[PDB]
Amino acid sequence: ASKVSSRLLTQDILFRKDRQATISLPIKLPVEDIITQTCDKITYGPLKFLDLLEKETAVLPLSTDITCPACLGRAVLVGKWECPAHVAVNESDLTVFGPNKEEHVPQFVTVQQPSDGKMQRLFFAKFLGTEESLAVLRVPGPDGHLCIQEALIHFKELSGAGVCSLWKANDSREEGLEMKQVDCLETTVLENQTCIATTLSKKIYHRLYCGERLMTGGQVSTRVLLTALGFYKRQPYTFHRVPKGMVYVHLIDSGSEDYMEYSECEEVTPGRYEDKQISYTFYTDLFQTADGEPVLASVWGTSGLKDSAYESCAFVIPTKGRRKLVPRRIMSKCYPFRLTYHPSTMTVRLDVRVEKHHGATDQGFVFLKMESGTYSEGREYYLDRVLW
Ligand SMILES: *[C@@H]1O[C@H](CO)[C@@H](O[C@@H]2O[C@H](CO)[C@@H](O)[C@H](O)[C@H]2NC(C)=O)[C@H](O)[C@H]1NC(C)=O
Repeated sequence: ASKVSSRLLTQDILFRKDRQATISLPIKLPVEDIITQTCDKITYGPLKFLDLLEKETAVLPLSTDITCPACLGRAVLVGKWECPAHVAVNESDLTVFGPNKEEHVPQFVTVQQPSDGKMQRLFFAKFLGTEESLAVLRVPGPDGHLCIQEALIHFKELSGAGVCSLWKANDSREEGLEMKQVDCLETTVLENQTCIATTLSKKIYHRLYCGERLMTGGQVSTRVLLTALGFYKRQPYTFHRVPKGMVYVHLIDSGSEDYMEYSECEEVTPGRYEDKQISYTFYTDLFQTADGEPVLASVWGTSGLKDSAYESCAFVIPTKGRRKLVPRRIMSKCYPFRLTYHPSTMTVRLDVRVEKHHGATDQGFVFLKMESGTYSEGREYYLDRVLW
């Protein structure tokens, strides 16, 4: 425990007053108020730039953590702009891009920070993409990076959960995000293709289960992004859907990880069937780690069959105060899932609503993650019923 780096990414689970609150565009609130009102969880990290294709470049994940890789979500990037006196960079020198949004000068606003009353210059952009998507910031010169004090990413998951990240220049967590240019190994697909490896390291004790068999665990969650930056090759006299300006493409890992190292899971996870639903229970000490702070529960599933029909819900579970240990649903209704906790026995119960048929052509999948600031538990469930 003592030997783990103290300079990695960390996260807080938050307890917002109004779980129906949303970000309004154009931005009219300071960053901290946006977080207060619309974030259910926040990850802290360092804002870093590399000199790439002749500008200072930052590459940020829309979500640092794995919950639902294929699920679509909406992200809002909000950055603080304040150039030192000696640096001569215009707001128009900053561009950003991300999924669903071409390279562009972001929209700028001025807001008043009610805390200290000070004025603040912010820029923002809205993206639509999966969890694995990226936001890329570009600014020129050697001093351009000094104008961006911090960047907030608010990722609204399919569940409605607000999963946020705050990247500050000179954040203490300097080992939490590392970026380095690497040689491109596969055949080029972009003009002026430039490959970057981004290693995300978070100090959090994570465990992954299938039912109640432990698949993997550790003190540090590590994720490596391999990203190609460059420009789409545009054929003469041809309309292309791909936008102009700089883009990115995801690259595959060098060593294929298309195997299951942990093959000891049952093909159908043990549970209690009631024909109307399957119920799973397990013991956890998670709520004893919470440090008086909430636990965030994210659950999603897919019946298989469908190419990309995902069901997702999220719950905030405070561990002190009114109705403590009672899950608060983040969106209005969660039809597929019910989550309940029995403090006396320290037992969670997950109910999965399912349809009638049961004995053929079924490959349902459910993932439940429950996390505090310092612990996370993921649990995979393999169904032989079709999910509602
Ligand atoms: C690689 O270097 C530069 C990249 O800056 C390429 O020139 C253009 O750069 C501007 C931005 O400064 C981009 O808007 C253009 O997209 C770049 N040109 C093209 C065709 O993409 C330069 O052309 C590239 N050099 C080589 C040999 O390909």
